[PDB]
Amino acid sequence: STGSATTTPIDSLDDAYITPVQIGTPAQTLNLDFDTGSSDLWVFSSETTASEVDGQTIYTPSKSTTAKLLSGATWSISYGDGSSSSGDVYTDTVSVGGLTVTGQAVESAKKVSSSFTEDSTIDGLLGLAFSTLNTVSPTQQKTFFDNAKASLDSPVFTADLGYHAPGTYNFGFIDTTAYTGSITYTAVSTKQGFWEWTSTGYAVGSGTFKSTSIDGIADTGTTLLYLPATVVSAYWAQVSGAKSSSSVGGYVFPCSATLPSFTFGVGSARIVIPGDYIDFGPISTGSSSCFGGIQSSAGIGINIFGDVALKAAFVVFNGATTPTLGFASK
Ligand SMILES: NCc1ccc(C(F)(F)F)cc1
Repeated sequence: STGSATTTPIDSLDDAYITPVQIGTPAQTLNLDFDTGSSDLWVFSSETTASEVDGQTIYTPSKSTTAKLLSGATWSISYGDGSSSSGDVYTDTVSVGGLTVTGQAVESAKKVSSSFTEDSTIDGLLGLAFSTLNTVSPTQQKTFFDNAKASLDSPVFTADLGYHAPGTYNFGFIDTTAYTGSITYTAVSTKQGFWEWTSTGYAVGSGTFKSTSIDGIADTGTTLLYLPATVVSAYWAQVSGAKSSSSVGGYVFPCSATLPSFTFGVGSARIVIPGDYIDFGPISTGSSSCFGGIQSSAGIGINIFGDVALKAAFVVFNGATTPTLGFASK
């Protein structure tokens, strides 16, 4: 079997991407943020604290003939940005673009932090990292991908994110019409539960490529590209007037600038991120200071190949017994 669903940016900056997911019987369609950096499928629901719901579509397990309470199970998660959510768990039928998993753990939110409440477009998250990161206690649960894997034609999913445009998540197959050239595959470490790999280097604009190992994760659930301070300083030093601002929380640059591209290595292959992908617009409405799409990973403890990097490529998340990541230009 296979699945194919369209993913759409939530706003004019590609702050996050939402993909429709059918849950329960009859179907309840929720727009979830597919996140390769976490492993919990959680939704806003009829159990979410009323004051923490602002325009989201909620899952109501009582209206689903296939919903079953996963007795005694709870979940609690905190993300890298400081956001968090927690609640209880149901099992129900979940379909993504025609691909169905029966008995999938659907984590119902009882509480969500302010960032989730304020994002009216995001009805929940669908985790796609390794199931070892799942927060369900006392019985850890599998991701939608882990549960579907044995039914898939190929044990893979692909992310093809758009730049200010819709894109696609495919499960179980590689769409050979969605990329140019060949897909370069690279080794993955599952030791920290992420799609963790090692980039072979970088170039800034038309500069010479620097061969250097950069360990990091392929994370669809992170907006920006977070790399070592040395790399990030080298990039921003090419933009007149750019600087790191502690009051803003990162590198900013004059909105009047035309940004250089950023190239990252995948083995002997190269993925070029166009300069326009690195512009996140004014820091505040009407400001002439713009926020950079390449930021330092210094306070994080891990480099993150977020949407800024992933949307420049067709990306294969290969969940075979030896997991790998594939990158192709498009
Ligand atoms: N990295 C996971 C994640 C996804 C979305 C959000 C936000 F912005 F919607 F709250 C925060 C964190």
